[PDB]
Amino acid sequence: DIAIDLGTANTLIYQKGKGIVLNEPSVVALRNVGGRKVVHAVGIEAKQMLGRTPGHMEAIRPMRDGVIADFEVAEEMIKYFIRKVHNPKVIVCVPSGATAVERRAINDSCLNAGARRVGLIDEPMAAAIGAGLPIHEPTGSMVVDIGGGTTEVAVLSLSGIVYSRSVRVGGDKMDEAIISYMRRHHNLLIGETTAERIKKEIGTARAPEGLSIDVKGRDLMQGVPREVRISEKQAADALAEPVGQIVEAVKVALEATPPELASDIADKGIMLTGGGALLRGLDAEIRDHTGLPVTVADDPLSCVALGCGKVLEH
Ligand SMILES: Nc1ncnc2c1ncn2[C@@H]1O[C@H](COP(=O)(O)OP(=O)(O)NP(=O)(O)O)[C@@H](O)[C@H]1O
Ligand SMILES: [Mg+2]
Repeated sequence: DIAIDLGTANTLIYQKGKGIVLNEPSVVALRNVGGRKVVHAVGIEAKQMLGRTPGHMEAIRPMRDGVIADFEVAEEMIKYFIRKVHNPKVIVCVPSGATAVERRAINDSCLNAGARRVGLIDEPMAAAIGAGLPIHEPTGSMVVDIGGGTTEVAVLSLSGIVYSRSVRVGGDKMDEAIISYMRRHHNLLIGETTAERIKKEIGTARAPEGLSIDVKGRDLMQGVPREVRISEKQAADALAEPVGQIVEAVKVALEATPPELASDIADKGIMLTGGGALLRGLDAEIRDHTGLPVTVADDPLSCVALGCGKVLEH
């Protein structure tokens, strides 16, 4: 009786008639204890451990690039979360491009985690539903859902997918571009938590030098902590490659769209969902390159889960 948005960054569970009852980082901490590995923390508590664990301890993200990588740890993650909210029927989101291998792994791990039955829903369909798009109508709707692992672009109509594609670019690749930028341009080593803070605070899809923030890491030359100031322009330059990928995926989708649906999209524009939809200026950038209106869904982190939930209610 539940819907699971199983994401690289965040897992949400919608329960029938209750709405979203769990919203937690997709993180599992394991603790070494006599050669054996026990689950130590899952969720919010484990996320705060990333880049900060002592020797006996490991913080893991078992979902990468939109799909299950480490199946044993993902199963423990799903079990933990399903237990926390309580045999149910489950529907789970999956990237539209997920291969047959990747889909069977979600299915098996949910079955292994407790599910009686499992249905898979394509992420951009869920995202569109949850962002309030009229996906059941004979009209073209286009959604772009930018997560931590993948960016999903789709055109939907009549309760189905007209076009869809998953590209392996999103928030994680953005963080990695920022880490690489700090190393190459400032000879400073920063971690994933600092990179994500940069991205959220001054990260943007188009150069303005603009605002700035101070971050800390390890100075590579001196081997001591050092504080560096980074500007919106530098963050813009670091993010230019992944942002350009997302934009090209949108253009590719538009070229594949049947002309009457293209006509519909010209009116309605494009809807952005997912945590990556909050990247400053991403809406304007897509607008510039396509000619179309671009709207950011309200609370885009939760569109997929609300979409899966509405399916549960019908
Ligand atoms: N304000 C922000 N600006 C830029 N990026 C953001 C912002 N807020 C969150 N993010 C990113 O959004 C991502 C999380 O979004 P989310 O939609 O939950 O992805 P997901 O479902 O967990 N991953 P996926 O499996 O690829 O769909 C992370 O990479 C965040 O860093
Ligand atoms: Mg997602």
